[PDB]
Amino acid sequence: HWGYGKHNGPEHWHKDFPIAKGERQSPVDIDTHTAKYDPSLKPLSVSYDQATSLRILNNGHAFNVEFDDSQDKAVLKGGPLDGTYRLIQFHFHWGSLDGQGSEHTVDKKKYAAELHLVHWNTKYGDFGKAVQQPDGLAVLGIFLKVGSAKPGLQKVVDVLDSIKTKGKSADFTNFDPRGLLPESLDYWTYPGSLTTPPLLECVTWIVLKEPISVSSEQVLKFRKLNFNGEGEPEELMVDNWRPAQPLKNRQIKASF
Ligand SMILES: NS(=O)(=O)c1ccc(C(=O)N2CCC(c3ccccc3)CC2)cc1
Ligand SMILES: [Zn+2]
Repeated sequence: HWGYGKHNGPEHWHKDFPIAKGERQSPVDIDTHTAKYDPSLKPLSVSYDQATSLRILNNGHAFNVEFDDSQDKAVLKGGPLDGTYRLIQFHFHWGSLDGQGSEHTVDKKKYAAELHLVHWNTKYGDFGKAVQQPDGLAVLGIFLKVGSAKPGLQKVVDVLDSIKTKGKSADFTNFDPRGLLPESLDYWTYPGSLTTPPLLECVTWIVLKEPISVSSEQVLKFRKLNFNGEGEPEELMVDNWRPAQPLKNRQIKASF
């Protein structure tokens, strides 16, 4: 199946998932000078005070911190969105080196990693039905640069030992996602897709202008994870990012 290796990586995905060459694929390069300020964009509304994390999972491509999305406990609204989107999970994409790792790029600049807080439009009933809709998902992207440590991320870093290989999971309750946010909520927004197969074009991307900083130690831990399952040859989980795709007939809007 698909992955990020030289033989099953992004350049191969189109064979099993032809939408890979679609009209609204993600990620994309964010040309800051070409993005247009849209004064009609409402302020983003992040309501995570009632968030309920349940567990963390190594799925073989990245690791997901899942939340209870059976109720409106942690929602995203406002901004370019119409309606209420529930947070279902967040994960990251990172590189083998600090100079790479993010999926989106800013004026071609690559960050060491990128956080994706995934939400689905409640009007669609569940995540599965939502990914089948043009406005089914809202993914909040947050760039990570290496510098000072991000205190709110350490709980995540310290649990990675428990889910080193594909398929492992561990309880991860009472984790507060608000600790992963930058001070500013200024953002860029554009219509796109999931950045991994099936690459469905069901995402409204909201990428924050301000990156958060994490320490070299924190990111190093990410790089000790495995793509493989226990008892299989060790393949470090690194560079699990898709490169920038053609913007085509789309325009990136800025909230600032
Ligand atoms: N990187 S990202 O764009 O943020 C992103 C976000 C979420 C997922 C994700 O969970 N998968 C697995 C489940 C699959 C699916 C679920 C239900 C019905 C059909 C398909 C969609 C993709 C992948 C990439
Ligand atoms: Zn992602």
